[PDB]
Amino acid sequence: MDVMNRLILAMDLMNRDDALRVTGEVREYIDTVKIGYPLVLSEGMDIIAEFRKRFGCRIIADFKVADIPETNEKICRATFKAGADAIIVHGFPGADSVRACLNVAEEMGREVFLLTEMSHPGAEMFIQGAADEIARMGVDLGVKNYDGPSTRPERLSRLREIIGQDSFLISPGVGAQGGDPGETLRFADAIIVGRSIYLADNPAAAAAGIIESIKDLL
Amino acid sequence: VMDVMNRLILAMDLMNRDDALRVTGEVREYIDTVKIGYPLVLSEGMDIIAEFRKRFGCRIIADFKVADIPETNEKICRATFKAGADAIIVHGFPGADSVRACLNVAEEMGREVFLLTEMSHPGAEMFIQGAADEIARMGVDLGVKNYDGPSTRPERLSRLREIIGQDSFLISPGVGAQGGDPGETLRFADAIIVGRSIYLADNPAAAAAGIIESIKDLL
Ligand SMILES: O=c1cc(O)n([C@@H]2O[C@H](COP(=O)(O)O)[C@@H](O)[C@H]2O)c(=O)[nH]1
Ligand SMILES: O=c1cc(O)n([C@@H]2O[C@H](COP(=O)(O)O)[C@@H](O)[C@H]2O)c(=O)[nH]1
Repeated sequence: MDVMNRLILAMDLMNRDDALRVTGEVREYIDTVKIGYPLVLSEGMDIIAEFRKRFGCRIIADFKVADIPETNEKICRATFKAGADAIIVHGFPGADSVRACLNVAEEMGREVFLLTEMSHPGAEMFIQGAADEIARMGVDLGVKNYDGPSTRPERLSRLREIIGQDSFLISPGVGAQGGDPGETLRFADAIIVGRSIYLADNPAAAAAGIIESIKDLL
Repeated sequence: VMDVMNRLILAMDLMNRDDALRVTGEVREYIDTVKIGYPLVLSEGMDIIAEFRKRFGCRIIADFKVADIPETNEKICRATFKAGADAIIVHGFPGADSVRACLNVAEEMGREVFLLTEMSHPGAEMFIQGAADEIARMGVDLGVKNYDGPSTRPERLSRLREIIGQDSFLISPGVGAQGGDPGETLRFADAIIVGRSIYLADNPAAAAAGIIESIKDLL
């Protein structure tokens, strides 16, 4: 997956007008947008096609899929029908739940990203202790795309170690949550940035600035 | 606690508005509480909640298995309650701050949170099972009053009931299609959740009536 400027926009505004305007303002800097439930539950799944029509960006559906296999399959089908290129799935519910998502993705020509450790403080309670095992489970299942935390670079490095250099790794928690763009890109293929861009006075200048700070990383 | 008619909640996971409305309408005399999840919402929009309230006046539990960071959890809960959901189902495994975020929105908006502590499928044994007692205890410490736990593992469901106490409200899926028994589950749960056994039946009303007949002495 070739992500322009190694930068994925987390578009978590909850108003169609604002989301479209802000994404338009930063379009020259990105070609990959992560759309999650804040926007989808506010404006509907049709917003995905709207983004493809307006921006011709790739779309990652950040739906944190975390149900039983039967329901996961249905969620993946609905999501890919809406035009998402990829979907983010939790590993904590186990291998069968992940495999259900991999099956649908294969059937519809899409990608699954496995979320192995999360970036927020609460992740330390239960997820962190399972995270290495979840990553190994991903490897066992043939997962090639992973998602891990900018806010703990040593944990992100470990994730990279487990999955190897051939796997693709994206990482949220940059900016607002305290993660550093350049340090994160030591390990991740691409950084995910939400509030630092979409809540900025000037989103375009915010994106431009981030990219300036990592310019020697590409 | 919510007064669930016949201790039976419909898991409406059909993905077509026409079929979902037909089936729900057919069992309305037996069930006043409907669990709507992402299969239906991602297919038909959040306005499906509005349509169910307009058509049936049923209580709506939004089964969104909320499992994000606190800031995103807050946004999801706000959007969900804005749409008319009475309650939302939240994962505990992302930790206390993520759960608290949902509780805070529910409190502000006058709605309810159900904490999912453990799951019914085989994969739940890998990571969730080992954390479940602590996730449940965390819920109690946070003041969670409503819980969601698996019918397919009676011993686990019993332990969850112990942890949360008799005053807490507990709903339980995995009845029917996944092998859980209605009566046995209601030893511990306040209400059972049933999806496929009802919504894939040739006569969903007869399927619901049959389940209720089997637990008649427990009503
Ligand atoms: O561990 C994780 C996994 C996520 O998907 N996310 C998501 O990544 C984005 C982070 O956005 P922000 O840059 O505003 O903090 C949000 O959409 C959040 O839901 C995260 O923050 N931490
Ligand atoms: O542990 C759990 C938690 C759930 O929410 N569920 C949900 O409960 C319902 C079970 O439906 P069914 O009766 O068709 O097996 C589905 O909506 C599923 O997503 C579950 O099966 N197991």
